[PDB]
Amino acid sequence: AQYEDGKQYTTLEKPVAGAPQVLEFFSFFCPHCYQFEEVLHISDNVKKKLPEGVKMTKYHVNFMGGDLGKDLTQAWAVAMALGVEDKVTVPLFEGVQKTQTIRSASDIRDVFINAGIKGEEYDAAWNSFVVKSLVAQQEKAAADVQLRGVPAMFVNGKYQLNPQGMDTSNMDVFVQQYADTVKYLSEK
Amino acid sequence: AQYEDGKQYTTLEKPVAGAPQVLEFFSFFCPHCYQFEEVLHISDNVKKKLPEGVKMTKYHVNFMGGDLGKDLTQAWAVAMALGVEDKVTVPLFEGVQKTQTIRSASDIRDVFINAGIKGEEYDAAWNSFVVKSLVAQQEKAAADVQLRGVPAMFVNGKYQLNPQGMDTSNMDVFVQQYADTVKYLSEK
Repeated sequence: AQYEDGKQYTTLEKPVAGAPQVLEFFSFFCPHCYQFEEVLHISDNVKKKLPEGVKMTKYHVNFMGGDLGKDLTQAWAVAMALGVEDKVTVPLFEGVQKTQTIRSASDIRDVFINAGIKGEEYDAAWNSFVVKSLVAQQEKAAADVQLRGVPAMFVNGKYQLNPQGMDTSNMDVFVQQYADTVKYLSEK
Repeated sequence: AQYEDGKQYTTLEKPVAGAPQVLEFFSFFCPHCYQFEEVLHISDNVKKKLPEGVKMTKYHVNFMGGDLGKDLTQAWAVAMALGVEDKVTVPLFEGVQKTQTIRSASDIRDVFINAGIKGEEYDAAWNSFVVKSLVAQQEKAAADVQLRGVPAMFVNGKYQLNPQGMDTSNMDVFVQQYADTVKYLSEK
């Protein structure tokens, strides 16, 4: 409905150049990101309200989970390259945070194999040039907006969402407000 | 020379007389504290490696979260007086960091009642002087060590763990390295 800069969103002094239309950052170690995905379905609700020709991009960050977070960023690149994001997102969140079955990189491989991906294919993707590019692209994107925390969502590389300034008293209302704000800004 | 001052631990320039053997400080607002607790299980692992008769004390701090921060230090004192720590640690961490449904002192009270503590029993403890002394004790302890950040762990009032000098590629190895250092310092 009604939008106020500094309230439901903020503006970047340095508006990132070829930033994706809608860009989301997260970490598999991030508790609130897990809430966003499994309970609220923030990305799905945003997607439903996005106008024609607006795509969403989701990137993983290295700054949580120490050395393992970096491997998770590479595994996220593999998921995108193989297009199995929807098959592995929740299993990876659960593996790191719930069942705690992911304690090293080898455990990540097992999640993919369990989803029906051949190990040879995973290993080849992992060491691919497409994947090294995706990894660098992800790290660059985070650098560009000087990201310091997750979850985070940016629109046109110009605006940053601010759930802090949104009505969180009712979660169904909150989710729609977040989606409407993304829509409002994308057409701005 | 396998364990060095400045490496896996630091020696207090001002030792603390009568300080608990193993003293840990945390905050429900602190992110690495959520990691340390819910994913790494640092306390449990450290506990599993201590000699007999070596007791562990965990205290909450005031310096994060402002108003709610102090309310949580009082709530922790209530958990300690009632002996329900294991019942509320997880929902408090999740309430504050994952769902972000903990916004006032009544929200904290809801977690306890949901955990099985009777309202009358919680309210009585909340207002007690026993809880007041427990709050003072936590504050005095942070002051004795000039605590400026969390998570933190001190041994024999003389040393402070320094997890910065340990590999994080494997969580299990990190956890055992941390636990072995504590054991070492406790018998040092």
